[PDB]
Amino acid sequence: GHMQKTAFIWDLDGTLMPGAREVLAWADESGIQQFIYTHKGNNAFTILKDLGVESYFTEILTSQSGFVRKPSPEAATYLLDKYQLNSDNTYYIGDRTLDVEFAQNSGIQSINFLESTYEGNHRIQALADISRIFETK
Repeated sequence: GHMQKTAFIWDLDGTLMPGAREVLAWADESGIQQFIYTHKGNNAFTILKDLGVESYFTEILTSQSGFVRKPSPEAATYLLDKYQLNSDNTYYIGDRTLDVEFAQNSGIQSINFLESTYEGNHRIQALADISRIFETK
């Protein structure tokens, strides 16, 4: 509960997703702004519609976006000014070391299943640890 201006970011590469509709629903009512970025095309929107979860993400960037390759802080600096968000209160949801290289560059946080030696990266073991993070100081 409560939840300040906080933002969430997903991908469409493996991270409809048996276990995610929990966290999606929690985050949605919590007034977090979810987003996506992936290399996948304008079909991302259509797949999201198909699966019934399109509205669970404020904006879904795609190959259309044209933004730089990882590390690409460009794409997060967009996401901030889109709705006046805070990098330090945006929590990406990754699986990789690379999912923390760009995080550092942007000055944004990550919630990733492995440590990557960064003061903004939270280790986890399942998607349901996301809700715990905001529930234990």
